[PDB]
Amino acid sequence: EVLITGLRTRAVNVPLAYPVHTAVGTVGTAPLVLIDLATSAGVVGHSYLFAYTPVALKSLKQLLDDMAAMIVNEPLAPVSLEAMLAKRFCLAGYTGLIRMAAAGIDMAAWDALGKVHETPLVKLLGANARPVQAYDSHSLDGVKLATERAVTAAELGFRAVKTKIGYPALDQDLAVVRSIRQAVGDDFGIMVDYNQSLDVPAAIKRSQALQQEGVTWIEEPTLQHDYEGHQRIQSKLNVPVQMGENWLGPEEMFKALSIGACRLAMPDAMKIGGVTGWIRASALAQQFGIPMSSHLFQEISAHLLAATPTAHWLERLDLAGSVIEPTLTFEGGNAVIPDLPGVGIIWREKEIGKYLV
Amino acid sequence: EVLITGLRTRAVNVPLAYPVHTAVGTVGTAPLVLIDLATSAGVVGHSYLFAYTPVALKSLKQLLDDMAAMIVNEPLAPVSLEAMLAKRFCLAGYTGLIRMAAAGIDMAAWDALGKVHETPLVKLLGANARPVQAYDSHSLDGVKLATERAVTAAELGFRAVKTKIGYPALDQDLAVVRSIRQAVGDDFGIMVDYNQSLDVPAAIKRSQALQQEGVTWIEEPTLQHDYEGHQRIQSKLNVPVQMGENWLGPEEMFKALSIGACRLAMPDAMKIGGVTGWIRASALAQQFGIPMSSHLFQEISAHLLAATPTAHWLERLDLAGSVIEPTLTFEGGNAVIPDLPGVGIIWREKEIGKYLV
Amino acid sequence: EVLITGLRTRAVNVPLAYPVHTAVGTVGTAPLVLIDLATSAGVVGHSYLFAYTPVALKSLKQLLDDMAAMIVNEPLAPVSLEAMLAKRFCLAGYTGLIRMAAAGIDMAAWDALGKVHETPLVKLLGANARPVQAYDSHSLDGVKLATERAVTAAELGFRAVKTKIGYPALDQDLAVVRSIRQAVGDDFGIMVDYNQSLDVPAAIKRSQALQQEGVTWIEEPTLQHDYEGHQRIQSKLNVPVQMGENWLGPEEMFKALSIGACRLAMPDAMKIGGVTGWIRASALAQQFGIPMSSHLFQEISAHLLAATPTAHWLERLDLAGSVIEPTLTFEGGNAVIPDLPGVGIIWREKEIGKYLV
Amino acid sequence: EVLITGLRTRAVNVPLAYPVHTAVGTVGTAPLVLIDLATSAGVVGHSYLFAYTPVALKSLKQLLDDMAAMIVNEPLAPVSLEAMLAKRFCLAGYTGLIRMAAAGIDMAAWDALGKVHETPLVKLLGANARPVQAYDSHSLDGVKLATERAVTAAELGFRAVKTKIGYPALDQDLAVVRSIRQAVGDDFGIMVDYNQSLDVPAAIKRSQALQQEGVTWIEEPTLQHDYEGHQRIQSKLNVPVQMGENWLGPEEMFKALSIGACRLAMPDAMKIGGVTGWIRASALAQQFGIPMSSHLFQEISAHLLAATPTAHWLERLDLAGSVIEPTLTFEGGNAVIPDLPGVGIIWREKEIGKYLV
Amino acid sequence: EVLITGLRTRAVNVPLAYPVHTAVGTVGTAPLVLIDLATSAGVVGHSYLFAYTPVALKSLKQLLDDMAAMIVNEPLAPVSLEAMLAKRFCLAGYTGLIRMAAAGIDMAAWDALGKVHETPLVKLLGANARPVQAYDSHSLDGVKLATERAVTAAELGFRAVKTKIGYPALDQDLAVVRSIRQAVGDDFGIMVDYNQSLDVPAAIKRSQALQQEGVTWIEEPTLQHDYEGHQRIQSKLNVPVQMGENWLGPEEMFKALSIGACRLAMPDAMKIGGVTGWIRASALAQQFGIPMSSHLFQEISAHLLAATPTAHWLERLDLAGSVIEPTLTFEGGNAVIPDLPGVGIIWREKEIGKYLV
Ligand SMILES: O=C([O-])C(O)C(=O)[O-]
Ligand SMILES: O=C([O-])C(O)C(=O)[O-]
Ligand SMILES: O=C([O-])C(O)C(=O)[O-]
Ligand SMILES: O=C([O-])C(O)C(=O)[O-]
Ligand SMILES: O=C([O-])C(O)C(=O)[O-]
Ligand SMILES: [Mg+2]
Ligand SMILES: [Mg+2]
Ligand SMILES: [Mg+2]
Ligand SMILES: [Mg+2]
Ligand SMILES: [Mg+2]
Repeated sequence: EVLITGLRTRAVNVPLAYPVHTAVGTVGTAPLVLIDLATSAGVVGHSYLFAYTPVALKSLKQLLDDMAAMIVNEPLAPVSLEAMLAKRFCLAGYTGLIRMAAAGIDMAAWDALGKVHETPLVKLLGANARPVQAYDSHSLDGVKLATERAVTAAELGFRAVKTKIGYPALDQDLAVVRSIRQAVGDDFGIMVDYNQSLDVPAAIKRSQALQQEGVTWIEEPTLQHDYEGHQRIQSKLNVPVQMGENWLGPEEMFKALSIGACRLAMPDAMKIGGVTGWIRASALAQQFGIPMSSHLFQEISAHLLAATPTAHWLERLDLAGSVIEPTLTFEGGNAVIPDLPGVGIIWREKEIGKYLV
Repeated sequence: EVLITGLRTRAVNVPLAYPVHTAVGTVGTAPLVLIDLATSAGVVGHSYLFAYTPVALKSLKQLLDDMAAMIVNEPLAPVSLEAMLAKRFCLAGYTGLIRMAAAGIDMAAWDALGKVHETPLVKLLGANARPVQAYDSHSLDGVKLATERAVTAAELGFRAVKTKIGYPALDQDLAVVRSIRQAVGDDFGIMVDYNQSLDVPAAIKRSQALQQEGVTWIEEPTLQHDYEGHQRIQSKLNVPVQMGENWLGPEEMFKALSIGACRLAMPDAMKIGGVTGWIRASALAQQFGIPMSSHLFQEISAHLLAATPTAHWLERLDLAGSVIEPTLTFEGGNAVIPDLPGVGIIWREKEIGKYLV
Repeated sequence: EVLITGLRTRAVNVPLAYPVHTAVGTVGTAPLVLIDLATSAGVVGHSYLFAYTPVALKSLKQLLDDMAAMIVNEPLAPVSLEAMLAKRFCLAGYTGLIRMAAAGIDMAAWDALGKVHETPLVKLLGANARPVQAYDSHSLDGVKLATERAVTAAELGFRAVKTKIGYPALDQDLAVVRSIRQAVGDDFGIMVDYNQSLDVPAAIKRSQALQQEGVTWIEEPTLQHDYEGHQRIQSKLNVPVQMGENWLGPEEMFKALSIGACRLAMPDAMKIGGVTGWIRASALAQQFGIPMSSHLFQEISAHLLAATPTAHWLERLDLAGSVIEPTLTFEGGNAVIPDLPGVGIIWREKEIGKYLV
Repeated sequence: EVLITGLRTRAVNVPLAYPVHTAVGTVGTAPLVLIDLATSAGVVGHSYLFAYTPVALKSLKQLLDDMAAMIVNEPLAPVSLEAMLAKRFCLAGYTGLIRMAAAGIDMAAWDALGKVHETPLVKLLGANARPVQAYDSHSLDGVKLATERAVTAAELGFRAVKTKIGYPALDQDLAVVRSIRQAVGDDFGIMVDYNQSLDVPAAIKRSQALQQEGVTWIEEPTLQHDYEGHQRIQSKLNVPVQMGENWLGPEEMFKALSIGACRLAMPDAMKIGGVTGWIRASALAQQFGIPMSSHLFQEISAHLLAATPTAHWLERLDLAGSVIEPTLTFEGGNAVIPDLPGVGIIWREKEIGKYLV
Repeated sequence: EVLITGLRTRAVNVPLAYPVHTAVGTVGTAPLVLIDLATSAGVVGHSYLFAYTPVALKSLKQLLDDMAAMIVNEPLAPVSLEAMLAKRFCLAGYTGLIRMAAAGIDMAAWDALGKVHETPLVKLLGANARPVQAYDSHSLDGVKLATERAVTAAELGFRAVKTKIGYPALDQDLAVVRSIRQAVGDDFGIMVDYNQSLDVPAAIKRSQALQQEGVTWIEEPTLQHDYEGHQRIQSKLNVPVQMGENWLGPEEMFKALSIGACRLAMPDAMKIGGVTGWIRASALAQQFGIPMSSHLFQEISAHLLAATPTAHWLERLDLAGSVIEPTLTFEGGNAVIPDLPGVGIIWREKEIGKYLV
């Protein structure tokens, strides 16, 4: 009985705090698609998608625009909407850009549903808000900048940071981790992210060296789809292998956990299938005994982690801060959900116009 | 913010329409614990528990009354409440009667949350109401009564019935199924339930003979906890093995599905862990590719199945109709969710007094 | 040395000979993206993509146009180009629409390389042209039309047809297959396609009944990504399960074959990763002992199957005949590769204008 | 339409730089069979076989001579030729000397096909030439000569060397590795090769000792056909076990990788089945996540590795330098493919006459 | 002490009684290498090899002649000689033609050792002579000839025959088996041989149809090296899959039995590694519970089967009768070992001259 009455998309290329350098390439600004889902109840649901590369940005906006035909005049019932989209895209492939688009709709539909009920999303999911520990996510920064960023994060109350590694030599990876460690002390988390950049033997060699140094987890050591390879790496380590940012739907998470690819998981709220997909992922992580963190999407992930039985860490990487009001706050390194209906995303309407593509 | 302010229980032994004879003993009236969860918002959540045998009825009410103090003044946040109860009962064993008591609290809490938002439970879960196909659940009735009840059900619009089997002779099981089939035709479901009454070899022999007759599924052929034995029985059959009414929590479901015990599942809304546990179960059934039906608890199961990705059948077995208003209806053999906030359970307050233990 | 100098795409919605009705919806005209790859040698490579639904058509063209800048000035070396694209799209997700776009580039690049060498693609791959047996692919046509089309195909020299099944009743599936079989005899192939429309238990029941009738294979009985479910269905059948049209890349094929999902494979030249991906797939099918057929893309698949060690059947389903010259012919039910350089695709330039979106 | 018009073989015993001592025996000169495949296009394909021991040299030449009857007047289509030979030798056993002969034909046929198209082989395979890192392959040289050969290699720009080990005592293996390491520094690869000389327990003991020293890989620790044994050794190591030089066809590689025998592979261009076999192997190594190096045959392996998705190292061991012009060069320790049609093998016709058998 | 003093080989192409037509080509006369092993005790060991195709005949003789120098002056100790040859050929590959050559040496060495001790080979192995049941091995003969030969064999006292199948149509396979069965009755063995001619799905379909007819075993349904495929075929059958004639060494047998490829085995005395290899094989067949028959080599196989714990059938297919005296006899369908020292092979010296290549 509340119906969707409109879908609007805006493509933007927005400025970050610091360019996200990785072992496989740099992201400087962020290409986002901002989504507004109008309803018969007046309220408007807000979400956004991350396109990764500007090469996919227009394509992703166009796909969503064409997908409006499937959702306008449908009831605002995200679980029912998701089943419908899965069926309509059965042939095309309910994965990749299509799935990402479907997840943007889901996230905006749950924001609207929270607004219909004048309640924060975390409460609509049946949970209480609580503070959620966050790590500050950095990049392939070199020794000097990595160490500076770590010090600043520790000063702000974060109890962990993540750096991106996969320099040409193992010794360069180790020099960065060692430098951070000396600056932040032993009682501090140092997560490291390979961004898929190693083959299995190289990953075993580098990871056993990092384990000796002392790191909190080793993220995506090899090609993301190679769950068997991740299992073989994890088999040679005490430190946990972390992955999951690239899982497209809970069905891909299921395949990975079924063969023991990793001891930690970190679904992406977009790629996993939005709120609907996230809650399903949550249930899998619980049964498989996997502590579950987030990947990007810090605004909605604060809510979702509060409803996740094995919640572990929130990834602080603020891609959309230039266009979303800072209603999510951090106190003592913990994310603090705002007391606002739905997700608590309010657009900075005058800023968005600066960045439209 | 909205808080639980009180808990009241009433233990009743209520009359059914027809004693539930099984191969392992018969349930002639139903022992129930009726639950009222008061809240700071003025609304009262309603749920009930089934104690199976009167021997466990007073014990279950006593347990719930002694749990009032742990939930009074807690937020009405069913997911957060479930986590607290799991932790409190870590030592005692969060299973059996304790888990059943937790599930009754969960179901009444979700009823109350629907009421707080003035919305049916199905919509609060993010799904649309839809009619759900139901089968009429009968008992170890003999050829004459079994065939009469089947015809009556078909007359009323049901497209399937379940009968309880496990007579002293296989020939008797087959005689009942044949006489039903003659009276209802080939385009009709006949589910059969062994209620754990056979050892593995006996189950293989009886089930392959039933399979030749044409039945829709074979339910609980052996001891419910023996997942490996259910796997061995399934390995010898084309017809699906059905089980799950006795899983205490989604963790037991996960263990059974992980070894291939069955090709169908039917969780019990109480034993699975209420709404919270059911939603977890539904995620598991989706990933493992298992069509998921309900067991008893028809009032809440109509809502839950509408939010279940692999929803299969609703079991119609009306245990509580003597004390709950008939707001759930059946049309054309489909359950129709009432348009009422929460679950739509309203007590028949003048009838309850008759049945107090 | 030979370089790509440009990329042009045209999005069309083209008329078929007969709408493709499936159990999960119907494809009434075909949305295609036509690709022209210009090179420094003067020759132009041609390929096309199938977008399945018009909803994805503009998005796919947009994506390819935004990929021009990454391939312009690169060498015309399809293997090296594929590696570059895999790396560039590591973060976004090298799957779904992105992977499909990469595959269209690959197919046009191999067409261009054949042209550079003035040699049919089959010979450039190191194989001899040979006729390849083809089946004529029909749709959810009903008893009358299905039987007519089967007779017509048999009259024309085809030795097999495929029909789409998954009618509301199993009896209807069986009625269609029986009426075909009566019209064509026992010495004729009848493949059947469920287009992912059944859950595992339903697929076991329907498939064992079809198996009694005599069918050649059962294609995509359940959700395409559910390899474990396809294994469970295959485990109950003598007839081969066929799948693979929905594998995105050889890595998905490898996962499916590694767990015994099917006893036949049919990769899609676009989803498998073009020629580059097809040749990989062919190596896998050889080792796993899986006879390998094609899915759509008949123009290029005739070349590719001639270089496939376990080549089985070519699927005749002419999606692009309204815009491509009929240089591929069929004689005695066998596809005959034209003696033209590259793939032998030549555009009907005056027809394309009619169908532009 | 280009046909094979002749096959010529020449058996030679040619001089090496240094005798190849192994733990299982010494190779001084090299017994080779030189193969010329004449064609209707005028061009002549060149390849060679390595016979390992002079005991097999005449046999291998005679077999090829008798195999001429199967290939003369056939089309120059290596993939089609390979399928034909596999069928004709189905009964005899398409392995061993037979398979080696078939691979010599394949390698010469692809050289001819490159020549027909006036293009280097790497380009005909769809890839770009790039430099490929090479290690210099030495022998069971003792401490003094091993150290001298390593120093000379490092001076020439090689970044790794391989020594052959399996001296009577483990301490002798370790003394050689230690001496090299001191001479070349920590940032240098030291590969070691056992040449099948240890049983599994001895291999676990010696390899864990070598791992402590620091080596790059441990090659063929036990009997080559014992894939289970290799798996058991690899299970006790962090350092990768390398094998594959003895795989006769991709089918043997498949069997080894299916059970986890090794974390690195190094097919032999002859034994694996030539170019055709190599490309199939390439596809397997990619899926199984195995970095893939070459074994001998440096001339063609430079081409092949440039088309191998998981390319790792080229083995520099110049068996045929006395009879093939040095068109393959090494710059900075990288092999540099010559810009010549086909493989770039040109016979030293006046030298061949010195070495004929 | 007793030493080998010389080796002589003669390559012959000998006439059979009836060309051996198979689904994969036909063997019209037999190419054999006849072996004479001279010793310091005055006695000469005799054996022969089968080269399958004349293409390999000269190569095999050449190889053996070039192996004379490695065995001359070695002790006549077949086990110690086999170990030496395995080590010498470690690099070349102790398989295929090389392994076959080693096996001919082994068989002639055991013949010589029987002669040294003046005792039949069976007694030297520690067993008693006994008659061994034999089947008469026929070819792809057609309904008329197949049925004639079956009757002739039954008339002579054989209790089973083998026919070669794999005609273009399954109906033809079935027509041949039915016409045999009609002519010989139900109390008679009909073995069928596919000679590797079918892919796995084709083999499942053909074999289940043959199984309905009643056959004794199904031999080599698919590619001989594909043990996993033979397992998949066996998994669908009640009738036993038979294989093993193509195992090169007991190590290949071990790999096949380890994965459940077959429920019967039939090693070839030459390919399995002669007497030495056969005795190893017999130990494996015993442990794995596999009834073990012979393949060709009837003269020596009668001795070997008498020492085989799970001895099943001797294959009567007399390849060498044109050049070996008929000292092996058949009575009542059983092979009778002659009372002669060693194997009982005596050359027809005046006939050999007729058949020299
Ligand atoms: O931050 C991450 O974990 C990831 O590497 C990303 O940047 O998308
Ligand atoms: O619980 C029951 O009464 C029975 O086992 C059922 O399935 O309905
Ligand atoms: O894609 C299709 O239209 C169908 O599934 C087929 O197999 O042809
Ligand atoms: O060099 C090698 O890797 C191998 O041992 C050989 O010499 O053939
Ligand atoms: O080798 C053969 O001729 C045949 O395969 C047999 O079993 O006899
Ligand atoms: Mg990451
Ligand atoms: Mg029951
Ligand atoms: Mg299909
Ligand atoms: Mg080596
Ligand atoms: Mg045979």
